[PDB]
This record gives sequence, C-alpha cells and structure tokens, in this order.
Amino acid sequence: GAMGSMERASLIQKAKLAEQAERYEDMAAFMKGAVEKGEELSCEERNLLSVAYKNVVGGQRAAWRVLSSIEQKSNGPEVREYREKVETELQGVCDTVLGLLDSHLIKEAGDAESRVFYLKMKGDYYRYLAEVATDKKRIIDSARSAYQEAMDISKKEMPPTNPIRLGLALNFSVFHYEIANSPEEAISLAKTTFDEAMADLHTLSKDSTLIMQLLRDNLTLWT
Amino acid sequence: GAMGSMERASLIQKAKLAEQAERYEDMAAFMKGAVEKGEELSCEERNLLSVAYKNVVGGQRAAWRVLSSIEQKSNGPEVREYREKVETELQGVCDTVLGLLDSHLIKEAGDAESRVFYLKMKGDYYRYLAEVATDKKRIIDSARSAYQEAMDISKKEMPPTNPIRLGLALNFSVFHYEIANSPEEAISLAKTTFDEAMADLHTLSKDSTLIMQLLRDNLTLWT
Ligand SMILES: C=CC(C)(C)OC[C@H]1O[C@H](O[C@@H]2C3=C([C@H](C)COC(C)=O)C[C@H](O)[C@]3(C)/C=C3/[C@@H](COC)CC[C@H]3[C@@H](C)[C@H]2O)[C@H](O)[C@@H](OC(C)=O)[C@@H]1O
Ligand SMILES: C=CC(C)(C)OC[C@H]1O[C@H](O[C@@H]2C3=C([C@H](C)COC(C)=O)C[C@H](O)[C@]3(C)/C=C3/[C@@H](COC)CC[C@H]3[C@@H](C)[C@H]2O)[C@H](O)[C@@H](OC(C)=O)[C@@H]1O
Ligand SMILES: [Cl-]
Ligand SMILES: [Cl-]
Ligand SMILES: [Mg+2]
Ligand SMILES: [Mg+2]
Repeated sequence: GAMGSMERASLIQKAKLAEQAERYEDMAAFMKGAVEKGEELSCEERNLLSVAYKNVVGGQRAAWRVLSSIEQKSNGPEVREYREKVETELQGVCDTVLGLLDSHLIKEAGDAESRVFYLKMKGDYYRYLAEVATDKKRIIDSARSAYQEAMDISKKEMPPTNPIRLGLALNFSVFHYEIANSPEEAISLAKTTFDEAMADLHTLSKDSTLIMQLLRDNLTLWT
Repeated sequence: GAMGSMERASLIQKAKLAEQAERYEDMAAFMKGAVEKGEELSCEERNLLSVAYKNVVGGQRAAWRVLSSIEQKSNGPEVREYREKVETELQGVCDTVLGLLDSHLIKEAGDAESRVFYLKMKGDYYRYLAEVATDKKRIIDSARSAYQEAMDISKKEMPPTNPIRLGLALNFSVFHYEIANSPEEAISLAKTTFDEAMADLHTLSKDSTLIMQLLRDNLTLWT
C-alpha cells in the first residue's frame, strides 16, 4: 500500500495535519495506512478514522443526491452516466471502509467502546450503500444487523449518556426512518434514547448534548 | 487522454452537472477534455474552465497556507513533507492550466474578450506558483508579463465596466500588493480602475458591481 513505507506515528501526525487543512481524502488515506500497520487504534485514532471517511463519503453523497435529483426530473445518457460515476466512487469508498472494519478492526476490538464504535461504522457504511442501491434488501439487512449488534453491546456495557451510544442510537433511528420504512420504530428509538439520557445527566461532570439535541431535532421533524 | 472518447458536447454537459454537484475536480477534468478537442471555447465554456480550476487550486492554496503556517510556527520532518506534498499537487494543477493555455487557447484567441480572459488566467496561475516559490523572481516576471499584456489589450478594446477588464485589474492589483512588493502600484491601479468604471456606469443596462465592490474592499483595507 502507498503508505507502507511511512511510520505509524507519522501517518497519525499527518492525519491530524490533513484534518486542520480540511484535506479529508488525504486524512482518510493516512488513517487507512495506519490501520494497515496491524495495531489496534486508540480512541483518538478511531475518531480520526471516522471523521476522515465521513467527510469523504459525505461529499460523494451530497453530489449523488444532486445528480439523482436531476436524473429523476429528466424522467441523452450523460446525467445517468455521471450519476453512475459518482455512485461507483461512493461504493468504492464504502467498500474500502467495510474492508478495513472486516479485515482489521472488528475482530480485534474487545472493549465495548471500540467494538460498538466499529459496528456503528459498519452499519453507517452499509446504510450509505443502501441509499444508492436498488440487492438493496441484503444491504439493508447488513446495516440492520451491524447496528443491532452494536446496540446490544452498548446497552449492556455503556451508560445512556455515552456519546458513542447516543450517536449509534441516533444513526440507527435514521436508518429506521429513511432506509427501512419504519418511522414508528425510528421515533420510539429516538424518544427512549433521549429520555434515558436525560435521566443519567446527573452523574456527569459537549459531544452528548450535541447528539441529544440532534435526537430532539429529528423528533421535532417526525412528530 | 481519459476524456478522448467522450463527445465535446457531453463533456460540456457533464462539466455543468459537476458544477451543480460541487465536484470541481471532475468539472476541471471534463473542461480539460473539452479544450483538448481542439476547438475554441465559447464565453460560457471559458467561464466553466475558469471556475473549475479556480476551485481546485483554491482548495489547495487554502490547505497549503494552513500547513505553511504550522511549519513556520515549528521554526520531525512530517509537517514539511506534507506541506511539500500539497505544494507539488498545487504546482501540478497550475502547470496543467498553463499548459492548456499555451498549447491550445492563447494562440487561437483573436477576439479581445477571449484573449484577455486567457492572459488573465495565465497571470493568475503564475501568481499561484509565485505564492509557493522561493525561481520566484522568474515566476513573478511571467505573471507580470501576462497581466500586463492582458491589461494593454483590455484598455484598448474593452469598456472600463467590462467584467473581464475589471477582474483583471482587481487581480493584477492584488499581484502588485501581495506578490510584487508594490503596494502603491496596487492602490493606484485599483483606484483608477474603480473611478473609470464609475464614470462608465451610465452607458449600461451584477458581475461588475461585484468586482467594483471587491476593488473598494481592497482599497479600504490598503488605505
Ligand atoms: C481530533 C479532533 C476531531 C477528529 C475533529 O475530533 C472530533 C470529535 O471527536 C470526539 O467526538 C466524537 C465525534 C463527534 C462529536 C459528537 C462532536 O462533538 C462536538 C461537540 O463537536 C462527531 C464526530 O464525527 C465524532 C468523532 C464521531 C462520533 C460517532 C462515531 O461513530 C462511529 C459516534 C458519536 C461520536 C463520538 C465518538 C464523539 O465522542 C470528541 O469528543 C469531540 O470533542 C469534544 C470532547 O467535544 C471532537 O470534536
Ligand atoms: C455557468 C455558471 C457559472 C460557471 C457558475 O457562472 C459563473 C459566472 O460567470 C459569469 O461571470 C464571470 C465570473 C464571475 C462573476 C464576477 C460572478 O458574478 C456574480 C454576480 O456572481 C466570477 C467567476 O469566477 C467568473 C466566471 C470569472 C471571472 C474572471 C475570469 O478570469 C479569467 C474575470 C471576471 C469574471 C468574469 C468572466 C464574469 O463575467 C456570469 O456573468 C456570472 O453571472 C452573472 C451575469 O452575473 C456567473 O455567476
Ligand atoms: Cl461520466
Ligand atoms: Cl506526506
Ligand atoms: Mg462500561
Ligand atoms: Mg470592444
């Protein structure tokens, strides 16, 4: 791999530089290189991995949605071709992330924080695949199964206010609403999650109110 | 070239789609392909070419400035290496643009609008090269010579309110201030340009007040 000759610590350092420079493709490539060193990731390093790929795929998703909307309105080959080009690139990034998860990260992750984090990522990237799929049913099932395993662990091992637990619940509720055609399940999940977190605030000394607000924002739109 | 098999009209269409999707690297590659068909560009097509590359290089410039600022504050090899990586990529894009200008576009451009447009672009991309150069003097001279030839044509052939003329003057004034160490020349140019445009408004039936405002913004900062 192109990063094989660079020290792990140097890859991490350069990922952090790339983050400051808003060079997310570079950031992702540095973090992929780091993963491929074969050592587990720390909490901070997992965050760098996630943010990098979330920004790469986010730009591809936004572009895909622009092109798909133009395509749907049109209904020559150019709009479909270019939509397909963006779609293939998006799929490739999702496949790269899922490959890192499968080959390197999920099987070695024993602590609840890391395991839930990676299983959430797996659900997220299957979700992104599902947004463009038409096939679709198997991808949807793969996202659901990853999210559900993460949920089971998070409920057993993490407090209701843990930010990973909260972000997982937020994303799984969006999966229910937008992907799985299950708005009632989405609403139930978001509401139970929010209420249980409210009741656990008392034990605490920013990430989690942020996410709680996002749950409330979705609930406001959905109800 | 990778676009050699695609119709010219399809490349133009896909550049416009890429613009809507904020996919500027794709937009640039489509417009490079179009240029390499060997036909002159229309006014609209020149704008697509410019916007595409301006956005690509703009992201590289912003990242370079972040990394250079970190490097300067530091004064291991990682910050310099990664700054150099971004710098080389930026230089490559500038070289690509300058190559299109030289090989295809400037020699065939006979009308004042197209000639000034392309010579302005040439000055711009030498300017971007000059921002990272340390060498530097020859690049600065190449930018100056391109801008000056464009200026001579624009003053002879275009009215003072023409947006290309205005944008050229704006950029050449920034070259004087930021690159060439000539703030008095920058101020003189911006002020003469603004005043002469004010006096020609009367002949007119958005692009040019925008640029006039940018001239005034710079003058406010400089004086
Ligand atoms: C190194 C800096 C970067 C990568 C920008 O850090 C991103 C952020 O990284 C941490 O925050 C995580 C985190 C985010 C927070 C919700 C951001 O919070 C604020 C207040 O900005 C959003 C990010 O995408 C990130 C890394 C991702 C997840 C998500 C990962 O799923 C696989 C699950 C929820 C959330 C968790 C892991 C957050 O803890 C930190 O706790 C945040 O800082 C604090 C304490 O507020 C920091 O902004
Ligand atoms: C196809 C749409 C895109 C590519 C977004 O169009 C970009 C823009 O293209 C035209 O505007 C040009 C133009 C710009 C205008 C100043 C933008 O005006 C407004 C009101 O947004 C900025 C662009 O970068 C562009 C193409 C570039 C130049 C610059 C090129 O140097 C080599 C010299 C000055 C300026 C000229 C060419 C402008 O005429 C149009 O006249 C603008 O629309 C009008 C009439 O207001 C449109 O937003
Ligand atoms: Cl295409
Ligand atoms: Cl590097
Ligand atoms: Mg625990
Ligand atoms: Mg004329």
